[PDB]
Amino acid sequence: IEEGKLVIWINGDKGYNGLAEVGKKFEKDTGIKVTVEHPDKLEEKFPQVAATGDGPDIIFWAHDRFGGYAQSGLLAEITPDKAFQDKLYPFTWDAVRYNGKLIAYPIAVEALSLIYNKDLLPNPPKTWEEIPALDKELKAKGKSALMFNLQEPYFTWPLIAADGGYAFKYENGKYDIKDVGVDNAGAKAGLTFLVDLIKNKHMNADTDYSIAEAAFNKGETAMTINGPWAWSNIDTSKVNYGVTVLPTFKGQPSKPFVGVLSAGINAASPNKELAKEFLENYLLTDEGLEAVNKDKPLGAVALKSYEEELAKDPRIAATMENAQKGEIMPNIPQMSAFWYAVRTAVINAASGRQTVDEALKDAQTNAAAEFAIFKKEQAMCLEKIQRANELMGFNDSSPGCPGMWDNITCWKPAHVGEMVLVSCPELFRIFNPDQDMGVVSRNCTEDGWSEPFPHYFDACGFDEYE
Ligand SMILES: OC[C@H]1O[C@H](O[C@H]2[C@H](O)[C@@H](O)[C@@H](O)O[C@@H]2CO)[C@H](O)[C@@H](O)[C@@H]1O
Repeated sequence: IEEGKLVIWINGDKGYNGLAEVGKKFEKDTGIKVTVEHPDKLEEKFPQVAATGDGPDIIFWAHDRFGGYAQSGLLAEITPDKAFQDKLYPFTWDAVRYNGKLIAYPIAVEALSLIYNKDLLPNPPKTWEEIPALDKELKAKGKSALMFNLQEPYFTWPLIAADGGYAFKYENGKYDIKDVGVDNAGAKAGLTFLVDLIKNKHMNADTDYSIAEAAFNKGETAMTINGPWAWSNIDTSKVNYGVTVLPTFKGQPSKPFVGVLSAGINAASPNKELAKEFLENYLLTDEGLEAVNKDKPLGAVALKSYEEELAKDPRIAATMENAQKGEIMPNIPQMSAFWYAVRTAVINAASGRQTVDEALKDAQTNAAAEFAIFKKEQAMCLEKIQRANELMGFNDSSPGCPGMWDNITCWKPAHVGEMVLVSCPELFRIFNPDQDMGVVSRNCTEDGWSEPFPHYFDACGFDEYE
């Protein structure tokens, strides 16, 4: 944003108040102010606003998004000295290395665990297969066995990958974009098992993060699946909780993705030197990380000295046990297509819009082949919005709802009270050869843009011509 000031974005689930405390120490010593914000959907927001030169100076996200940011050139190469590099674990530096260059500072290693209420379930299940019978028993006490976020595929991935699902195949040191493991026997069985839990009313398809959290933290469900950041709210709730290895599926460990929370510096920030100093000399210290960790736990931190200090925490131990059974996320630019593909597949199979076999058949192609469409359409969208904003100027107009790219298609700026129609985008043709007949709308209201009507898959994904 502005010279002589640091703006930082970080997810609203993380220790942002803790990070702001490090910010306050920074400005006390340097005179240079630090504002920490937690925009919704910042990982997508970032490439849009950072592409126009207006991001934060620093963005925090798991490392999987950073190769895409790097490729788009939205990230400054970082310059830590040999002394500093030695203070963090090699494995965490690898997570932020892209085409041979370091593109962010690693902060902490995250993996999902099984979090369970010890009073409801003193001996938690070792197997996913045991869960339906546990739920039946608990429901007779007005309690349920398990609730977790079903809207974000990050949370369902451990079960999909358990019996052999994978994202991109890694062989001979590189990811093969064409070899996507979301549609093999293991992945199918995993997603089928999830869909059966919903069918049998052990879970509801619409369950999201805040719903699952609220249910666990009020003592209503015996288990959830969540990361280290969630432990602080559970502490506040006084639930007697344990954090443990995820259940097995078909005898195999669940295989969560491992993320390294990382901090990248905007390539357009004028304050790259200030950004460096904050990250290297304030945040990545025992004291900086303690401040953040005490707000919302980070997991296993990248800084060796502090990771050693924390290592006996049994909840971190469980985290590390689940991470060892899991796999590091790729950081390749195509991970954005992978996550689109699998989120679509899980939401569709869970809601009955597609069968599991069709959902996954399509996701395998979409993970491999959709990124180029996304990139083309995103770039065309930014151009259309620029043109539209210019014409609003020429017409003495102002946008009721701003022009935006929503990862699927382009919405021109609109007046309050105006509906906008767009053609179904080419993206949906894999589902529907007649997607070119489809139309999707949004309404520009006093409360901003409405959600798409119909929902995108309903509008665009079912072949409407037999
Ligand atoms: O569900 C897809 C989503 O998964 C990961 O995001 C995680 C993030 O890594 C965690 O730190 C925590 O914030 O929860 C997120 C899931 O809601 C990937 O990092 C992300 O790029 C992907 O879209």
